[PDB]
Amino acid sequence: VFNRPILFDIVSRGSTADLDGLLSFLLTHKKRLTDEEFREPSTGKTCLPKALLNLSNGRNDTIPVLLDIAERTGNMREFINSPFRDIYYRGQTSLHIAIERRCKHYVELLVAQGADVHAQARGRFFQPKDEGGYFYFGELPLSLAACTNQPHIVNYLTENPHKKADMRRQDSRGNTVLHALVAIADNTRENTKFVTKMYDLLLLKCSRLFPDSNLETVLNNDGLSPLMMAAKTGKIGVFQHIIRREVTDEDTRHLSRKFKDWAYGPVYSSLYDLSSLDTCGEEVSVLEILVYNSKIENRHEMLAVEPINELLRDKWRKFGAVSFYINVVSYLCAMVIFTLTAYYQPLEGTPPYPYRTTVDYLRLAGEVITLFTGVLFFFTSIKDFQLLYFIYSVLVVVSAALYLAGIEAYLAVMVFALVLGWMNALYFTRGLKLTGTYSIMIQKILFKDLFRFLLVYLLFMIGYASALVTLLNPQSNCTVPTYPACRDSETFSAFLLDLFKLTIGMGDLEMLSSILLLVTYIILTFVLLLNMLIALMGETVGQVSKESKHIWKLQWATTILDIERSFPVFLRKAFRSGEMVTVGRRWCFRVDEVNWS
Amino acid sequence: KLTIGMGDLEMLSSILLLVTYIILTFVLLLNMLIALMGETVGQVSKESKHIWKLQWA
Amino acid sequence: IFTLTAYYQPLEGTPPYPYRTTVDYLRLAGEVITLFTGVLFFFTSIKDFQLLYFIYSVLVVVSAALYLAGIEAYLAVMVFALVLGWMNALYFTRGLKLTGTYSIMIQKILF
Amino acid sequence: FPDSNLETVLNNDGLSPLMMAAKTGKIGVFQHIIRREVTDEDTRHLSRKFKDWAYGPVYSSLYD
Ligand SMILES: CC(C)C[C@H](NC(=O)c1cc2ccccc2s1)C(=O)N1CCN(C(=O)[C@H](CO)NS(=O)(=O)c2ccc(Cl)cc2Cl)CC1
Repeated sequence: VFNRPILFDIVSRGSTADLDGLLSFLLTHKKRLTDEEFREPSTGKTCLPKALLNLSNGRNDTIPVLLDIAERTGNMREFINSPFRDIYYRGQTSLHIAIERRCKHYVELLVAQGADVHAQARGRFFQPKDEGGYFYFGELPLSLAACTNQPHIVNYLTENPHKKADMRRQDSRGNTVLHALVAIADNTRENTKFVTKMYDLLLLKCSRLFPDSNLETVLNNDGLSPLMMAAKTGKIGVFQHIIRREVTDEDTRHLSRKFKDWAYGPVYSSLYDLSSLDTCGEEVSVLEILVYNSKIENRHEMLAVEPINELLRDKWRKFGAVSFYINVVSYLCAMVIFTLTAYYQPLEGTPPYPYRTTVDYLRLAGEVITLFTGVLFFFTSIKDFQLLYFIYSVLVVVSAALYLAGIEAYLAVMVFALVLGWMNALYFTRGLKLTGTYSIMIQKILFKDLFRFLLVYLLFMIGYASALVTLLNPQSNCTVPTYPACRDSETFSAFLLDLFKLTIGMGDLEMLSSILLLVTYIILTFVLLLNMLIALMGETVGQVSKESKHIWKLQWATTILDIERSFPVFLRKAFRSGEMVTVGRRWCFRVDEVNWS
Repeated sequence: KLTIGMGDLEMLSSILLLVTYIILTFVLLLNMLIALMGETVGQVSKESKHIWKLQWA
Repeated sequence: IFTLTAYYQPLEGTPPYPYRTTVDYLRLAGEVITLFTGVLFFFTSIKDFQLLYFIYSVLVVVSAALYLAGIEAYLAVMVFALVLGWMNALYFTRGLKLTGTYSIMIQKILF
Repeated sequence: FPDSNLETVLNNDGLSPLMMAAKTGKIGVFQHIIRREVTDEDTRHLSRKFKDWAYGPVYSSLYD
C-alpha cells in the first residue's frame, strides 16, 4: 500500500477495517501481494507468516482476508509458499508456522486453499544442535507436526481431501518422519512415551496406506533406518520399544517384532524377531553399531534391552567360547615359541644364517613360526588393543629383517616385541575371572603418567645438578654423578640422572654425600613422588568401582563379536531361524521368560 | 627376584632398552600388587556379618 | 629457560659478570628473561597460589642481586626459586584433565 | 516510584540486595532474585528473566 512496516503493524494488531479498500489500491496500482517491497528483504517475511506468528490466542481472523487478496491479486500459491531467503532460517512456509503454533484452526484453511506440504525447512536454525542449529524435526510439515506433538495436525494432513504429505518422503538428510521422531527423542519419561506412541501411530498409518513395505525400512543418507539410528544416537526409550513392537490385527501384524510362540502356564516363550541385530557379517547390524560405537551414552542398558543380551549369551554358547579358548591356547603357544627363540638367540655373535644343527633347526622353526605369525598379524591389522598390535607386528617384522641382515645388537627390538606380545596377550584376558581391568588402569597410566613422572624427575635431576655446580664450585678427579665446573669437571648429567632414578626408584643407593638446601630438596622430591604415586592409586581405585559389571559385559561382547567377525559368519553358525510364511523366513530368536500372571 | 623382591640388590650394570624394561617391570608389578589389594579390599566389605556367622556356625 | 640457565650456571666460580661468548651470551639472555619475568611477577603480585608466588618473585630477585654481586655458593636460592616455580606451575593445572587436586592434598600437607 | 526500583539502593558496605544475598550465602532468595519477571509493563522494567522467542519445544530465556 504505502510501506511494509505499516502492513506488518496492522497485521500484528489484527485490524481489518484499515485493510479494506487497500486491496483495490493494490489492484489498481499494478502490485502483487508477493512483491518484494511487501516482504522484508532479509528474512523474506510476508504479512501472512507475521500474522501466523502473532496469534492472539489463535483468533487472528485477518489472515483469511490476506489470502483473499492473495488470489485476487492473481498470485496465491507462491504467496502461501513464501520461503525465507535468510541463512538463520529458510523454507519456513506458512505451513510450518501454523503447525508449530499448536493451532490447527488456520492450518486447515491454509492447506485447503493450497499450500505445499513438502516445503523443505533447510535452514541453519533447523539443523541439529551439533551442526549449528537449534531444533531439528525432519524439515517437513508432517514431521514438524509429529515431532512438535501435534497428532491432530498429522491426522488432518495425512488424510485431508486436499494434498497429503507422503510419509515416505524424506528431507535432504534422507530422514523420513520416523528418523526425525527418533532424533528428538530423549531418555526422559514423558518424551519417550509420547515419541513411542507417535512412532506406533505413524508406522501403523503408513502400513495401512501401503502394506507392501513398512516405513521403517527407508534408510537415510548415512544408511541407518530408525532402529539403528536410535541405537547409534544413544536413545533408550524409543529403542526399548522399537525392539519389542507387536501389533494385533494381521493386516498390520507383519511389522511386529516380539511375536508369541507358545505358553505352558507360567512359562512364556517370546519369539523376538531380531532380523537386524546381527547380519552374520553381510551388512550393518544393530549389535555391531551398539557395541563398537564409542558415541553411545546409554550402552549399559541398551545392551541389556533383552534380545541383545540373550543373543550375546547364545553366541557365547555356540562358537563363542571354543574360539576364545583356542585363541588363548594358540597365542600363549606363539608367545612361548617366541620367548624360547628369544632366550636361545643364536650364539657366537654375527648371526646372519647360523641355523646349522638339530636344536638350532628347531630354533629356526620357532623363529619362522614367529615371523609367519607376525606377518599374519600385520595382515589381520591392516586388511581389516589394535595399535599396540600393529606395533608388535611391525617390530617383529623389523627384527626378522635385521636378523636376515645379520646385524649385531639389533636383535634387541625383537625382545621388545616379545615383551609387547606378552603385554599384548591382555586382549584375551577380559572374559573369564572378570579380569582385564589391569588393562583399564594401565590404559589410564600410559604416556600420561610415564612422562609426568619423567618430566618431574628430569626437573629434579637438573635442579640437583645445578645445586652441585653452584654450591660445590667455590685434584678432586671428578665424581661419577656430575661434579663442579672448573678443573675440567664438566662431567655429564646422565650419571646423576640414573643415580636419582634408582636411588628414589626404591633405595639401592649410596645417597651422594654432596647440604641443607640439598637435603631439603631430596626430602621435597620424596614428598612429591609419594604424592604422585599414592594419589594416582587413589584415582585408579576411586574409578572402576570394583570393576563394575557394565565393563565386563562390554568387553565380553566385544570379544564375542571380534570372534565372529574373524571368520565368515554367514556359514551354518548363525542365530536361530523361525516361522516360514504368514508370520514370517524372518529369522527369530526365542527367549523363554516365566511369569505368574 | 630379590632385586624387585624389595631392593637388597646390586642393579647389574649391564642400557636404554634394558633400563626401560626394568622400569616396565616395576610398573607392571606395582600394578599387580596394588590392584590385587584393590580387589581384596573392595570385596569382603569390612568382612561382612554373614561371613562371621557362617564360619561360627 | 630458568631450568637451563640454572643447570648451565656460569662456570669457573666467581661469576660476577662472566658473560663472554655466544653460548654464554644466550645463557645471559635466559637469565635476563628470568629476572624480567621475576620483577613482572613482583609487580603483578603487589600491584594487584599468591603467597608462594610472591616468594618465588622475591627469591629470584635476591638471586639476581647476589649474582650481580658475584658471591659464591649464593646462586643456590636461585635453584630453590626454580624448584618453587616448578611447584608454582600448579596454579594452571586446575582445568583440563580435572587435575590439581594434588594441590589440595599438598595444601593440607604443608608445614 | 517507577523512576528507580528499590533494589538499587546500596548499603554502607555497598552491596545492594542481590550482592548481599550472594555474599551472605543465601540461595532461596538468590535463585529467585536472579529469575524475577513481572507481567505488567509499568512494573516489568524491573524484571530479569525476559523472554526472547520460542520455536515449540525450545525456549530462549533472555537473562538480564
Ligand atoms: C579364526 C578365529 C577362529 C580365531 C581368531 N584368531 C586367530 O585366527 C589367531 C591367529 C593366531 C596366530 C598365532 C597365535 C595365535 C593366534 S589366534 C580370533 O579369535 N580373532 C581374529 C580377529 N582378531 C584380531 O585380529 C585381534 C587383533 O587385535 N587378535 S589378537 O590381538 O592378535 C589376539 C589376542 C588374544 C588372543 Cl587369545 C588371540 C589373538 Cl589372535 C581377534 C579375534
